Amino acid sequence: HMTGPMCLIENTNGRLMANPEALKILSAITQPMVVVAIVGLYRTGKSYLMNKLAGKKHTKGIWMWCVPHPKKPGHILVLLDTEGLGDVEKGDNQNDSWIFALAVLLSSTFVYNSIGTINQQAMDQLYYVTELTHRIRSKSDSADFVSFFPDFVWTLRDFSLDLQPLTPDEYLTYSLKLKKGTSQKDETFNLPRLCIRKFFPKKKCFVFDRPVHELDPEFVQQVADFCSYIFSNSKTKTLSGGIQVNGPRLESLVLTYVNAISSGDLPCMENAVLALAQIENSAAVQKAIAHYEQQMGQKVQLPTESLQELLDLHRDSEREAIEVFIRSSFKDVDHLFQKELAAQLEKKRDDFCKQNQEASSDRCSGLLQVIFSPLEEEVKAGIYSKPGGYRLFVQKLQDLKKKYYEEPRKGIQAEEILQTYLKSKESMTDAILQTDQTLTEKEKEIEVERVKAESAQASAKMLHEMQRKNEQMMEQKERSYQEHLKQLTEKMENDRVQLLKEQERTLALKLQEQEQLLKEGFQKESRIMKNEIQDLQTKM
Repeated sequence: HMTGPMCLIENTNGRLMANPEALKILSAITQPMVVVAIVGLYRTGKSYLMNKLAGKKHTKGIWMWCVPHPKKPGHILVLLDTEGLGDVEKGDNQNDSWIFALAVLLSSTFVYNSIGTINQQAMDQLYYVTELTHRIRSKSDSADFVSFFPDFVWTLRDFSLDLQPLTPDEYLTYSLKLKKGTSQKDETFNLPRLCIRKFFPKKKCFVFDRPVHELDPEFVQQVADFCSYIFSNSKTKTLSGGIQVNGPRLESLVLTYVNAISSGDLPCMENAVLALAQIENSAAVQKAIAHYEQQMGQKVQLPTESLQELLDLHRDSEREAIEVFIRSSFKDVDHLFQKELAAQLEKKRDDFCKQNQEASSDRCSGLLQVIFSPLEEEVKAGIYSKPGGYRLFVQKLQDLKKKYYEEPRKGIQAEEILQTYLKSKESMTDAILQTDQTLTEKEKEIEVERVKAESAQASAKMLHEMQRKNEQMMEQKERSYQEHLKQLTEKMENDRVQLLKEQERTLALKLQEQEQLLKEGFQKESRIMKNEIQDLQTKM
């Protein structure tokens, strides 16, 4: 696997470049990923935390380190590390805010590292958080941030304070309290705190003692308690609709967000999802058609006994093909991909019906030759050109028709093939009749009429069967149309339920924060969040 971290998004002299070698690696990782970003200056020694998380034991931008997840089988742990952030203020530091924002968009958990305590200097260095509303777009809207942002973790290295009397989380909570008053310096003080409190769904704080002065036990145990928390609490990275992010999906997100920035636009979460949808829905149609071809290829043997047998085989294969498509697609705006699939499946049906007709014709035409050729040679030899020859011919003929009808699985063309054959021999048959000197004129007159009636009956049947087939085709067409709608409607219902669950989650989180601000007496901010809550509830 990966021997060590690799640069994923390079940041050099003002341009952001997705490393093709890193993407290639991502494109091959099919398993779902838990993505943890480790952010901060080099001096923070966050590099140690990264090695511990990777289970282990310069070019700027975002480095990645993919390893199997230690506690989640079938999942990959993706560590994202910021290199050079705030470390080149006298050099090429023009992309620092973009790097911070990208770490937020790509992760499940966002670990921010700093040294000492949370003081004025600590907050100023975290100014990037106040630029998120200007560097990230939710809809194709910072109020939606909490619905997709990673959980926030603040690690304090070499914690100098001595804190229950005061736990780390309580320390962080107090550190995030706002200042009353409307002075400029106050708004400056409150901005980053408001951003942290309103943008991230969960917050967690960890403090660490100095490593040395082996390493001091307390430190080793704090790092262990940290890694354990991440291994057990960090969630699989997901996008709207509960889409779980794996390698190809992460690759897509990186390209979309980086291309957006390099194009002078803002990285947009909804756009990233729509881009992924174009790729995966196209693939879903292919997978569905492939499944259809496979099933029909193993279950269909032309000619079929009847048309209904063919239509029923197509009906089952089509139902399964649609299930495959529905399961593998998402955000099929205007249902364009499904409409394409429907068109392709209808063409498949028509082709199979044409082939079925051709196969039946071949089979019957062959049996016709095998069964009736002898009689044809007897007639030519003049075996029936004798007294009473007509009645021996008619009986022989009837016996052969019976044999023909007894042949198995002749297909839908059985009747048409035989009648067309008999029609062509009608003249030859009449000759034998009119030539048989043992029959009275009246008897011949009767025979001619019988054959005439028998023929009209036949044409009658074929006409009916032709109308019947047209009805069966129009029927199956309606069934297919209704089957596509049935499965789509079910999927949309499941999507509706999933979205509601997501919105209820967001609502509960916003209510908790909103009420806190209220109790803390921050009327203005509380009302602002009340407005955010109202917009959400209307949409719900």
